[PDB]
Amino acid sequence: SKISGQNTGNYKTNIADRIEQIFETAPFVKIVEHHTLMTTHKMCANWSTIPNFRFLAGTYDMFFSRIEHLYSAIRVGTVVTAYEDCSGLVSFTGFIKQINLTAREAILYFFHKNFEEEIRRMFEPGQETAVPHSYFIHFRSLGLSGKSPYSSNAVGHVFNLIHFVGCYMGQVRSLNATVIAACAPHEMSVLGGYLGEEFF
RNA sequence: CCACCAACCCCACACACCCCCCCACCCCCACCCACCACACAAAACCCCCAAAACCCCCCCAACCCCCAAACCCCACCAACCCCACCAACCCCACAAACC
Repeated sequence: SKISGQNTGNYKTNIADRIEQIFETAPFVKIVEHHTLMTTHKMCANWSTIPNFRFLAGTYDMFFSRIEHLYSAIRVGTVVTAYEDCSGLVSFTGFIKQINLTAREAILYFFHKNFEEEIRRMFEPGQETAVPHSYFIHFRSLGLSGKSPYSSNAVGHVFNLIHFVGCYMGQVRSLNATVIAACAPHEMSVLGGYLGEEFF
């Protein structure tokens, strides 16, 4: 339900067939034959909106991350809950690692007024970003979340700069990320051009 | 592959004349959350038992050379334009003609 969107399809069926293979092979037993998962998804396409269902996937995902189990492969369904709605923050950490700079050093290269509100929003203290296993990685799936201040849209200026730099460096992930249109993409693309020129 | 007289735009009722228009309108934009057609982990050469590695090898050998006599896919003779009936020739001509 989460991966529902335009032009997917063959990708969604491939994920479904892979999911069926995991669960029809040991330690799992074949109970649904083939293509049943796709037909139930067609009737359960928006089931991701339902809060308790999302809450339960987040719960299972947290347990399987810390504790190895025989049926830990159930996590294939729940992997998406991890760091949900925090693409802005995750994009920032990867940008740091790809560029080979420290978080601080990178923000020095962010030469624009718009970034300030966003940098303050995403680095707000009190959130266990550094802790390896914490409620933070699944906070969006579980309660106490609201709208995530780490979503690509909330940190749009920074997100666009990161990925314009990535496109300059040819990273396929950035080429396929969806640009935040509201957050001044043209100016960001220019700054991204200079930064990418420096780092490529 | 000119020609019926005559007329000689495959012009022309009037009104007309964007294959414009009801209004509000006017991204084939927009629920939210989102936003790599990323992702279980472990891990990632569609690498790997060893012993090995010319899709090399019995030997004799090694022109898909050889009976011999031979060797133009030459030769009876007469010949030798895939010339020739003569009359002779524009696949010219009744006359009147000849977009």
